Amino acid sequence: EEASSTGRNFNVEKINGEWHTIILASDKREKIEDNGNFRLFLEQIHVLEKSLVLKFHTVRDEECSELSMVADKTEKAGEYSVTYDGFNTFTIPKTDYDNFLMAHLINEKDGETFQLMGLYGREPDLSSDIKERFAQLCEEHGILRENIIDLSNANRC
Ligand SMILES: OCCCCCCCCO
Repeated sequence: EEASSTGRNFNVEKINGEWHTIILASDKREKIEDNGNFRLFLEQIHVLEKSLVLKFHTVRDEECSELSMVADKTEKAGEYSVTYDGFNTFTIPKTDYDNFLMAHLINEKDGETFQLMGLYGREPDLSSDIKERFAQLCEEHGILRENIIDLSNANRC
């Protein structure tokens, strides 16, 4: 079965655990390019009662750095917020819990905004079919494929 965090049948506990960043996308491409603050490699999601603890690592000069963040539930069901290089809110428009999770995030910094979409997998990669479904979801949000970066060959330390 598949679900959206904003949907009636969402079971947040089912997204707990191991995850890997497979693809990142953004309408401000520089944010997820090599030196971007949003080129974040997810490692795990710890589901708590009113929040999600997100464990990531960033890479620089081929060196990994750990980063942890706490995302709080907002008043919108299925939406979480987190302070990181500005103010962020995000939802999970589609996940099947066992293979993939697709997130859509809005960042606001210095009076500006941009969209970020991420495709995470339980394993370090996903099938080409799931990657295509992600490209379609990015398209629905006005993000061109040229702004979608597959990081499956660079998500391990
Ligand atoms: O690409 C790093 C910016 C935050 C994305 C995290 C969203 C994952 C939702 O579990």
